[PDB]
Amino acid sequence: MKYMITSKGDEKSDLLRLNMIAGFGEYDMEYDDVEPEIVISIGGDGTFLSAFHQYEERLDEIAFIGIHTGFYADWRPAEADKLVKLLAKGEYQKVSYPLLKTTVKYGEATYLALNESTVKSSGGPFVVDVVINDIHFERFRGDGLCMSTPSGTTAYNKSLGGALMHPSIEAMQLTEMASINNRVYRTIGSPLVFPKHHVVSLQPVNDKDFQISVDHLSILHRDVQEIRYEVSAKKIHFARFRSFPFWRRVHDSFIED
Amino acid sequence: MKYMITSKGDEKSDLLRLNMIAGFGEYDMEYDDVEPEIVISIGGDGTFLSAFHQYEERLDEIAFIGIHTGFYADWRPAEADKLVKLLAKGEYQKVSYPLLKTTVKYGEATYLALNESTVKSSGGPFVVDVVINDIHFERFRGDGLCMSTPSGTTAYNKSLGGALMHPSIEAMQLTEMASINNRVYRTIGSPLVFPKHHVVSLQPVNDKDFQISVDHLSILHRDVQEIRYEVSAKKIHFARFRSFPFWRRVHDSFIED
Amino acid sequence: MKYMITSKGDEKSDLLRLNMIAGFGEYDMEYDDVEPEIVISIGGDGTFLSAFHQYEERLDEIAFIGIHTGFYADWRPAEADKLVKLLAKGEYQKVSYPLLKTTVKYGEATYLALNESTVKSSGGPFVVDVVINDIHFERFRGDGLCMSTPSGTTAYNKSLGGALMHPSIEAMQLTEMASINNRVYRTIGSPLVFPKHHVVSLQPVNDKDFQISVDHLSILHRDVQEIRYEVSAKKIHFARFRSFPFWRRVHDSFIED
Amino acid sequence: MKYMITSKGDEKSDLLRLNMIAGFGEYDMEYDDVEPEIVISIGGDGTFLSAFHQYEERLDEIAFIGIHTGFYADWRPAEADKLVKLLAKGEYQKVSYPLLKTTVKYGEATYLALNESTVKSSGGPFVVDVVINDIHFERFRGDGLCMSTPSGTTAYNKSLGGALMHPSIEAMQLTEMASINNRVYRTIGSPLVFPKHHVVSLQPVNDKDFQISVDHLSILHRDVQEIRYEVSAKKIHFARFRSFPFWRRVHDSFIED
Ligand SMILES: Nc1ncnc2c1ncn2[C@@H]1O[C@H](CNCCC#Cc2nc3c(N)ncnc3n2[C@@H]2O[C@H](CO)[C@@H](O)[C@H]2O)[C@@H](O)[C@H]1O
Ligand SMILES: Nc1ncnc2c1ncn2[C@@H]1O[C@H](CNCCC#Cc2nc3c(N)ncnc3n2[C@@H]2O[C@H](CO)[C@@H](O)[C@H]2O)[C@@H](O)[C@H]1O
Ligand SMILES: Nc1ncnc2c1ncn2[C@@H]1O[C@H](CNCCC#Cc2nc3c(N)ncnc3n2[C@@H]2O[C@H](CO)[C@@H](O)[C@H]2O)[C@@H](O)[C@H]1O
Ligand SMILES: Nc1ncnc2c1ncn2[C@@H]1O[C@H](CNCCC#Cc2nc3c(N)ncnc3n2[C@@H]2O[C@H](CO)[C@@H](O)[C@H]2O)[C@@H](O)[C@H]1O
Repeated sequence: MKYMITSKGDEKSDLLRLNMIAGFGEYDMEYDDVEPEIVISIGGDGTFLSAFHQYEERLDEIAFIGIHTGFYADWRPAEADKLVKLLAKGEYQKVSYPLLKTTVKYGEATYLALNESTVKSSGGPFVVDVVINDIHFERFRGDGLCMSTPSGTTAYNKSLGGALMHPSIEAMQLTEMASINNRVYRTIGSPLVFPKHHVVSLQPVNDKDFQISVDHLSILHRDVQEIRYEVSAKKIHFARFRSFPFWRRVHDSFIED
Repeated sequence: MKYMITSKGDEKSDLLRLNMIAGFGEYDMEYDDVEPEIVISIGGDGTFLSAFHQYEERLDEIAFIGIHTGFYADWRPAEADKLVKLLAKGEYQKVSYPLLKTTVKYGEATYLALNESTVKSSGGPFVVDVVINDIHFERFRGDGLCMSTPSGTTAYNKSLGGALMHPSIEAMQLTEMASINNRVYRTIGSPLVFPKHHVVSLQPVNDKDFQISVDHLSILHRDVQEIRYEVSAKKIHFARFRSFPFWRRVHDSFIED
Repeated sequence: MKYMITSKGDEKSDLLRLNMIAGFGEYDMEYDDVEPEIVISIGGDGTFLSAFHQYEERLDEIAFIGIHTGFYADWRPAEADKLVKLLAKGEYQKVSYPLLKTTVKYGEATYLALNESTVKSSGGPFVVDVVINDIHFERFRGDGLCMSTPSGTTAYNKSLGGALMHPSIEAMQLTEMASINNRVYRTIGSPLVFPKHHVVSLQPVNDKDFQISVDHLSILHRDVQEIRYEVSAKKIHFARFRSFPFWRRVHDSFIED
Repeated sequence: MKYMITSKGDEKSDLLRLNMIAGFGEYDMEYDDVEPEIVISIGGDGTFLSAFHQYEERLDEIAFIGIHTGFYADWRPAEADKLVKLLAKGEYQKVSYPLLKTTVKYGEATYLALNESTVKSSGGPFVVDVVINDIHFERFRGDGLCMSTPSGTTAYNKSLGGALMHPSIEAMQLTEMASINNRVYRTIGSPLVFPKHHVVSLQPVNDKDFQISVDHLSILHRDVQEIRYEVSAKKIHFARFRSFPFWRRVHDSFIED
């Protein structure tokens, strides 16, 4: 079928990409980086993220495969030829992970996150009111906030004390970054896990400029009126050719491998 | 309909229970603590837990209401007469929360938890292997482990650094109690959120005696071979007469009220 | 004696400053903001920090007093006239708190911190090697690091999970900011408390530009070769007119007041 | 000089102890387990703790050496003969670490801790008032409290989120065990580091029976009126024959070795 391969850019990944394309030339596989049905990422998780955002507008028409040269990449380089044959056969199972939708309104722009989306200030102190489903939950003071996807809970979310979360759970998790808690300032302190259809809105208090990140992209937004977080209706689809449970790759990435 | 009322036992709750029974006598309400269709709890969360476990074998035939004299109790004492009329009218919406199933096998006994279930040792050091869906995830060394329900995430789970979790998410959360992490001993460190159909099994390493708790009940189990945690097929049903969102009562219980 | 008063700049603090100067005019007190022996700060902790850094080169010749209009400010506005008389009498006890010395070398500039000093990157990822007394302790990957004074442990340090620390202990505390811990990346995770004469050196790995903060001042340093942290030989002296223990003001600021 | 050797009891440590005694027989070394001037511990940290408590009443007359068969034990088994010669020469430097004093009053018994001392309840809920230097600081509700020595900060204290602490700092650290924090219950949350001459007193609220631990010893105390924690006037003396900094053995025990 139609496919393309992205590369980390280093010498090891470029030649591995060339060898796979040559192997695909022995099958009925058409290279097409405009409308690929399979997107193969050769590199680290950052390479996989760049591949996801490159084709973030054809998610319901693409299955992703990562090659580790790696949390999202679940294929070793020595298994590259076996992946070529299995991918050429065309018999695989489709696994879908939830995504996070971020909406920024001024006085709007929407983004899509596979890992997480964070909010910080433009230099000054970070103060926002957290509104959950039109209900004011807290006034947050600290460094920032992090809204994570299920697969992203093992990333930035994990470093902030968040809980690890199985991707079969369509939900999002919010965690704090060095929150201020005293006699007057008070936040929940604990990570919050929100289901679908729940909308978390961050509203400015004084400063209206925020440094907002979506995965590896970070932009300084000015004159912000609202940042809306909610579980996206879009999902990322993975092409899986063998059993690799989520808790097993969590074990291999943090326990031992 | 059929109903019963349990009381904290103090003077304030006993007379409040008597006044509600007298008010129910003015309607077509039959008191029956054997097969009640409505179980009213008058007291704290501990009183509500005792009421839940008293009728834990007729959950699919009971709706619970708590009166705060209180996380589960969402009614003030001054609103008691209004609750009598609304309950007498019989028009309310049913809200269901997930529960936790605990299975203990020797060389079996099953329990049901509304808050959480924890495992500790019988005095010696606590060492168990954590097996997730027949896959060995880690070997835990520390004080103990806590498997929490969604509504219980704000209880013992919250004190252990766990994430707060909306009850619409049918799942369970596991957290650590003073885990040992060094060059040789290593655990995930982070809370784990497990969906339905996922089974978490704790298996002994040396000592086989464990102090196991289910909500307020704590028993010393001897010659233990396996402790199995999984989201229960049973659910607790609440009788709700007005909108009281989960994040609002989280706000009222921890932020301000 | 010689003295000066700094103000938060708002209407409440400016007129309070004018009333105290008029009260000092009834005594043998000479106003001198060039060589003051007493520096009175009227405002919040930020106002107190600005006053400290304004006279950070005459610390061994100045005693500080804060008026809360407030962790460092231990005087209420209604007690202003009583403070004028006691300060005019000249009989008070001197209390000294340790300070933090920060040295930045390029390819040097030194700073003095009353609260803490933090290091972040200039946009890219933050990776430094932590060298304790010429011994490589760890390679840190995350958001940043925070080296705090004893009195600053209740500030930014507290939000990062650090321990609260009595100012009689001449030492400094280092805490992590969202550290990365997996199979390959590994840090100590725990706050580190260093005594006097211990030198903690942060050395760059790839990027050499860092956003370094000292209390409220934050500057982007370029071509950095080493950031050295150590307990300063300089100490800040407070003028205390009544018993106000450190744990009592910790209680009043976080427990209840 | 006078000396004795304790053993872990296993086959590896017993024969190693026999070989060292035979090597000591070639020098002017008298074995005496009643009044030894050098106490050699062969085993783990638990073996070292048992050796410390065995001679806890002659600390100012004993230097300790640990052999790892190990945080306190800073000698490898293959270096045993070199230790025999150096110990026989008698030229070594003395390193002293602070200790923790625990006093329990009823309606008194004192203990000495090298690692830490913890308080839990006898089954019921744990509620105590924390009084720092005759000043009520907080009312603690949770699982328990842990008062640690500087060298013990890397032990139980580290698992509870406490800060690591250099032993040159004569002080003690208190940490919480699953503290309850809501709208009504509120604790400091953060670890507390207390200098010398500071007394921390835990006073009962309802239940007066507590399970108190001192290192590996744990006893159920009944009718308790006060538990007093303070830095002990006694210190443990180590016999050091080579440079092994505290942060280096922290690195070797948690980072890599
Ligand atoms: N202070 C901090 N602590 C921790 N992470 C921080 C962080 N600040 C930022 N981030 C992460 O940086 C990413 C920016 N692009 C980096 C590419 C990536 C990635 C990634 N995804 C996952 C995942 N889904 N599950 C588990 N591990 C994952 N990783 C690994 O995290 C490490 C990051 O280099 C590498 O090992 C990665 O393989 C962002 O999306 C934030 O998630
Ligand atoms: N060390 C610790 N820290 C924190 N909790 C611990 C704890 N050790 C034990 N437990 C809890 O004790 C319960 C034993 N019966 C107590 C009755 C109860 C309850 C309860 N349920 C919830 C809930 N679902 N959401 C939010 N708050 C809740 N509460 C409040 O928690 C406080 C407990 O007294 C009271 O305010 C309760 O109202 C157990 O089930 C453990 O959950
Ligand atoms: N993410 C975060 N979380 C927590 N603190 C952060 C933070 N980021 C930055 N900072 C602090 O900001 C200060 C920058 N100038 C603010 C003026 C100040 C102050 C101050 N000193 C102390 C103290 N010594 N003990 C206890 N409370 C203190 N406070 C209070 O902390 C609150 C800060 O507004 C106010 O209540 C202050 O009264 C810096 O020095 C960082 O210490
Ligand atoms: N839940 C928990 N988490 C963590 N520690 C807990 C714990 N509950 C209890 N304890 C510790 O158990 C000790 C009871 N006797 C065990 C013998 C011992 C020891 C010891 N001392 C230190 C030290 N000074 N610095 C760094 N590591 C140390 N170790 C290591 O800690 C591990 C304990 O087996 C072993 O690796 C030991 O080598 C007690 O004193 C509590 O300190």
